[PDB]
Amino acid sequence: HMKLLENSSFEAINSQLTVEDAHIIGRIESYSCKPLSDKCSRKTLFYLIATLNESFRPDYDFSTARSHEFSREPSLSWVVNAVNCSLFSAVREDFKDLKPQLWNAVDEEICLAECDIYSYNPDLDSDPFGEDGSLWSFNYFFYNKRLKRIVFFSCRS
Repeated sequence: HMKLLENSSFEAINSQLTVEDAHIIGRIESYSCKPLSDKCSRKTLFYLIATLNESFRPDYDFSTARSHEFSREPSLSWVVNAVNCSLFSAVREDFKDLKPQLWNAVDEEICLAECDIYSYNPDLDSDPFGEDGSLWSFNYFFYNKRLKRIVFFSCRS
């Protein structure tokens, strides 16, 4: 399935994605994909679900997630804009220095111009995170099929 990869830059970014009413805003993680049988006709969906399961163990399971809870993102620019607006809102002036650090680290790990990008958007009746009063949330997957590698970026505030 998915194997967590070490990345010191991501560790540093994760340290800064905090407000420690102290709490963690989000987290960025890198995973290697393990080969699937060719008899699997929907390998991308399989990996997205496996990535959610690995990242959110033992809190939440996504094995019953529906295809329509996932989308392919047509535009890298749109995702960058969406993330930047959200994080600026949560981290404020401290995002100024974190912004380039974050995107540089992600690009070096996954090669953004080469990635297929996806999002997970839970159905309201199937939302594991519950009623946590957040104003926004995102769960993005940057999947480099050549590298067989996925960066998972999940935040809310």
